Amino acid sequence: VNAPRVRRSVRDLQKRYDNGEKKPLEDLVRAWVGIQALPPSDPKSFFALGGYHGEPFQYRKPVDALPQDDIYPYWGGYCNHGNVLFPTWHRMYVYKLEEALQSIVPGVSMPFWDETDEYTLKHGIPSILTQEKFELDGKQIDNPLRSFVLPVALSDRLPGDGNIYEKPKGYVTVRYPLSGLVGTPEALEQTKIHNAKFPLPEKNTELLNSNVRAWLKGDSPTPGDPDPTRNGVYAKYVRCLSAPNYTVFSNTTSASVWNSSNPGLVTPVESPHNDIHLAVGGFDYGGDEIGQIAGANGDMGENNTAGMDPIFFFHHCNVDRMFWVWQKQTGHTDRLDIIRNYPGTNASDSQGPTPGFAPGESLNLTTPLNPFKKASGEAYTSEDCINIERQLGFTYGPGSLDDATPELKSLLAVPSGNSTKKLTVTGIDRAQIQGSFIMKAYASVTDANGKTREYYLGHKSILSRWNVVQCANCLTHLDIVAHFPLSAMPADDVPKAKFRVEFIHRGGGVPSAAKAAIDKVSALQPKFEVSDKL
Amino acid sequence: PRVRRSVRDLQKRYDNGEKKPLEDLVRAWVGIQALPPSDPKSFFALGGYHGEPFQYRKPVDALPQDDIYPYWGGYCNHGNVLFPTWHRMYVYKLEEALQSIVPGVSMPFWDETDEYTLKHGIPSILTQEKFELDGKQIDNPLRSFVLPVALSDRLPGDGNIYEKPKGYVTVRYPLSGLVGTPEALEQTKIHNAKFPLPEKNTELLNSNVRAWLKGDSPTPGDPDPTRNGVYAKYVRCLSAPNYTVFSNTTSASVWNSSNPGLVTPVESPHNDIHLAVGGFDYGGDEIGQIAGANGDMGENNTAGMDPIFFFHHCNVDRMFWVWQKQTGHTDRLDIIRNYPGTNASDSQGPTPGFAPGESLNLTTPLNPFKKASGEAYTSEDCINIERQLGFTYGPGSLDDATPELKSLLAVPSGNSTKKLTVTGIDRAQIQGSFIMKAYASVTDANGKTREYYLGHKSILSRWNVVQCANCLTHLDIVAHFPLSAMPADDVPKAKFRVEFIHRGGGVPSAAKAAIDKVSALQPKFEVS
Ligand SMILES: [Cu+2]
Ligand SMILES: [Cu+2]
Ligand SMILES: [Cu+2]
Ligand SMILES: [Cu+2]
Ligand SMILES: [O]
Ligand SMILES: [O]
Repeated sequence: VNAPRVRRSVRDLQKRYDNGEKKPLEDLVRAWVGIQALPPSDPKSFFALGGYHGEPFQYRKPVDALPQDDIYPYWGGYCNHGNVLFPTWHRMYVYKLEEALQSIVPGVSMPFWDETDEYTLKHGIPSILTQEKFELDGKQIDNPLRSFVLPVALSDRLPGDGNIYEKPKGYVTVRYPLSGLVGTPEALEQTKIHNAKFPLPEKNTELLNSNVRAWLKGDSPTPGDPDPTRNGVYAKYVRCLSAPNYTVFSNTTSASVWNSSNPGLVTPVESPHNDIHLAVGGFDYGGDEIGQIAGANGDMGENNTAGMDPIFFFHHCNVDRMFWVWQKQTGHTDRLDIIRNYPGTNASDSQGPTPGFAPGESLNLTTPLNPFKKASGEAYTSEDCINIERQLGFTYGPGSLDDATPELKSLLAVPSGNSTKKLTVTGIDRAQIQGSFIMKAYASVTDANGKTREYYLGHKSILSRWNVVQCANCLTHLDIVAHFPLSAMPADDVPKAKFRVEFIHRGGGVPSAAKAAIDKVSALQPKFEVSDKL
Repeated sequence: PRVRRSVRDLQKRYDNGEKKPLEDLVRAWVGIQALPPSDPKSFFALGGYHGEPFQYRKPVDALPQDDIYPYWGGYCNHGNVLFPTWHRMYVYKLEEALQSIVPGVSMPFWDETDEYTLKHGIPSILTQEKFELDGKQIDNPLRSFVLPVALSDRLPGDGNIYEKPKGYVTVRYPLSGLVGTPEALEQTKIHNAKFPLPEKNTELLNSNVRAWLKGDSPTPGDPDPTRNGVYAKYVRCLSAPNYTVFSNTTSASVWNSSNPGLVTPVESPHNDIHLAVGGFDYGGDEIGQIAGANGDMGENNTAGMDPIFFFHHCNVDRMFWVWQKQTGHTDRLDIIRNYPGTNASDSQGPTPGFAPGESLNLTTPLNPFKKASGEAYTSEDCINIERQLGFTYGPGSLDDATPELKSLLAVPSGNSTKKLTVTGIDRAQIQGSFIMKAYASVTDANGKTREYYLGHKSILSRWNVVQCANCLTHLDIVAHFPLSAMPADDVPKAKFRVEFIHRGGGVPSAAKAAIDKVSALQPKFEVS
């Protein structure tokens, strides 16, 4: 009805400030200072809001206690992942934090970190999100956006017990290349050793910016034009805008099954999203190695405490913008549909049921997006946030990838004579894993002379969670199934290829769980299968 | 019939030229500490049997606060009639491992009540840093033990106060060894920085051990054990009327609520020594409520990992043998059926393989100890140590009842023969061992006031890791104290009080709540 508020690019707000129009950036900072200073029992404090995502958890004590053959994974946070509520839940999450910012500074808008604009590709994260200080009211302050100090502890307050979920009062959030897993003596010990290697704030920010550029590129970042390859996060965000329906656009579970039953490759918005979390939250895009431990256990790297890092919301505002662009480019600004009973539409899927959900329960456009409530006191659903302009009163200003162009079509195109086929990787066995991990796929072909060529087929980011489990035997058993284009390779070379996957993982984040990560990830033989041509 | 001797005796003999006894003892201890953790004669396995590493009952651990009950994941029996005979077997079984290394070797006893200990504390051979074996300097294996593997539940993502890393060294008063959470380790680091010198620490410990034995601050001349010290309590225990109440604190407590006078079970002074070596200052209630020196011996969790546990328990067995001799129970023991102390639910709760409500008797198996035939040992197998186990106790303190020992426990002419019962401390939460000290003040109409110390009670207990806020063990505290220190006409004027020394929840985040509860307690006082 009324003209939408305009969510704008954070980079654009910083440029306006750089040139003397400071009010916009100052309002945003002032709002963030205000929500960070509200008491933690207030539903609009940053601590409460960040706490909605993951920890502090609610538990299912009778489930935690089940034996190995009976137990099933569940999520003690409210956030929806690996399921069709991913986009809409996070839409409301961002909106709800924005309602909180507005309680400090009326009519302020939550901007977006435009992750795929020219600035980010060439320089990484805008410095307003990383810098130490800000000038507000002619006083220097700590930048509330670089990190957040916990006002109370994340703790289950169980007598005698400490675990890797737990984080003390005064804990400050960290990003790559630092670690902040501290709830057991060994985690804390490993964190202190790891962080001793990275003592200089300015160098740390350079490393982070450079990691973000490499992830976006899909290779080590070149000076000049940025040149995104077809494997990077840039390409993956472009791909997601072509996902053919909301179900497979929405989440990794739906997309995986779609990719096993349809020709070609769809990419859910959740995928490139996952990448940004891992880059910012402690995974080096890295390279060609057999395997690697990501010891930077940053808050953004797992779902447990990512919501306590302010950058979570700048990122997720960009993910919401991509969701809105997909709605516009595909005709879904006013309606969504979900394939009934498709993988991704069950509470049991992926992370498992959120508080108050039961195993087997169906997720649909009617499902409560807990804990978000309308003025009525009634639970928001997906049906309430399809159209951000008509139902929520805001829109997205201009930014990268608004428009389907020819330049973008071709970046996704199979070069002529290169393979149109896809690789399916299944090491369906084990999956007894602690924290997030990356799968990187390679093909090597040895010609007649004995000269080996390596083809990099791409990455897959599994954004997961830290786990505390009551039996030494069963953590949470999972199908490894991953698809990769073979478009990096000449079509006729596919039959001569020897495939491998490099896992990059947390390896427990500890020294008592790094002897079943060198020798149990190395005693896992993936199966590889190659489809028909298109 | 092999003889077990005073270790002070073996040490005198060493300093006078005769070294093979002490050298054989040390060699055997080096031997069993060097065996691998998976060998059931390794010291790690043997110390493991007592307490941690635990076997759990996960369905019980998940019970709600109204349904949960305490149980013990170690094999040791405590607060029940198998306390004396289970520990008898336990020491015997560690002697067998020592014999694995050095055939025919005998496990001595720390004679806690000899003249040396009253005046100088622990024999230095148990505290010395170093020892001469085969004209080489080795680390003294009796001083402490280094864990060859972690005490760990090996639960991914979890760490609790039960857990101690590989390379952990055992510690005594005045040091703390609770390290399984970041909080406990940090407090341990801060507490231990207050006690940085090993020589001073050894002095502090010897002085606390003397003060416990005496029952007041140690005097520099002759020892002068009061009626309230651990000396007196060991003496009182040799008069226990029957095995049932000799054997454990649950039986003796109900006996003392139901009969005139006071009995002392051998488990009681035994608890005293644990807390003395394991972190409690006898004088601690002049300073504060919290005993921060969380040493292995001070709780049942890891006490068995500290070598001195076996020298002490060798003396506890001695006292049980002596009680047997002096009361003619060398060959037969009796259990009052269904008396408190005869149930697996009593005190620490059931050991592995026992069920709530299950009876305990002389046929009950003393797990995990098994004969050459693979059959489980029972209390029937170990009543006469000479006849069935093949060893005796050499001479040492207290083995004869005498006029001097009778006049120590006896009420000064004109003093009260009555007794004080302290209760009204219903449903307290247990985290670690604690001590009660009772006092009386009397004020005349003219306004003069005298102060009386009535004595102490040591509750040897455990660390507890729970799955809910209010899911700790609950305990009714009941404690009985003699009134012998008071003149009889002051008793009706008296105002009684108790002081507690406790662990404060084990960690700083649990301390203020613990202190508030204890300070709030309004105990009831009852005079017989
Ligand atoms: Cu999320
Ligand atoms: Cu996210
Ligand atoms: Cu014991
Ligand atoms: Cu003991
Ligand atoms: O997320
Ligand atoms: O004990």
